[PDB]
Amino acid sequence: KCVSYGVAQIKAPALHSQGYTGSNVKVAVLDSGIDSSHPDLNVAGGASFVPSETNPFQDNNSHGTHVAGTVLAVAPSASLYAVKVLGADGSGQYSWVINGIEWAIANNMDVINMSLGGPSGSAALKAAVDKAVASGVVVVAAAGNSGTSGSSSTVSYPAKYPSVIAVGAVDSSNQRAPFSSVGPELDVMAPGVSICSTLPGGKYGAHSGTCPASNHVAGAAALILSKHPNWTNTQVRSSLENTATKLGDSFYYGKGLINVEAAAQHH
Ligand SMILES: [Cl-]
Ligand code: NA
Ligand code: NA
Repeated sequence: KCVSYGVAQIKAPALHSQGYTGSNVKVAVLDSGIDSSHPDLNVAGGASFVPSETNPFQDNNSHGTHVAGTVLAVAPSASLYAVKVLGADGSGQYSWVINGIEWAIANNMDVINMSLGGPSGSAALKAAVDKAVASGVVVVAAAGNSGTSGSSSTVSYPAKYPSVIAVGAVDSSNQRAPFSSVGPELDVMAPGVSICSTLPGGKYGAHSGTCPASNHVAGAAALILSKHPNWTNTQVRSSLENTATKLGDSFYYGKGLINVEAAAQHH
């Protein structure tokens, strides 16, 4: 298949070898669904809020299935939930996403991954992610793939909301990917170039984006909570941000590349 490096790059193998693989951590993938038929994917539960696509365990896009593979690669023992808020074409309404956030809160998810976003949000979308973080959920989002706009932030919503961890993409050499959105909202980087993960119908394929980068961070959160089940979302986020491997300027790199090994020992 594609060969990939991302799991090693964030130093997840260190935690796996100590017995920390994300067991009893609930991770909600708010995406195009998850193909649970994939032999490498073990999905704990699901809900679809896409009214024309009723099966959250069928992914007609393939984006949600790629997210799942990357999260389970980082946190093999995580309980993954398929929250379908995006259709086949990869687009959804903000009300579908809000319904998936509400579902994640109600069902005691530890982590939300939103591998999505647009250039504008809404009060109702901000209320939803703010409410999830108030409830103690770790919320992670792709920073966006809008490159640079001189002085302007190009970070998408929901990542642009202070409550949400905003993740940009680096390559295997820790260089910012030219597509990775920029701005003071940027928190951390993770592997986002040619990420090999699961695709529907038992396949594998590489994808580049801030979405695969956010998937590494959602996984890292689950590893941390499988060592520190007592930690608040506040402590989880602070551990990832404060032990990041410093790279370039924060506008481009935030705090740098997540190091889940370091994060799992933060004091
Ligand atoms: Cl369907
Ligand atoms: Na399966
Ligand atoms: Na944010």
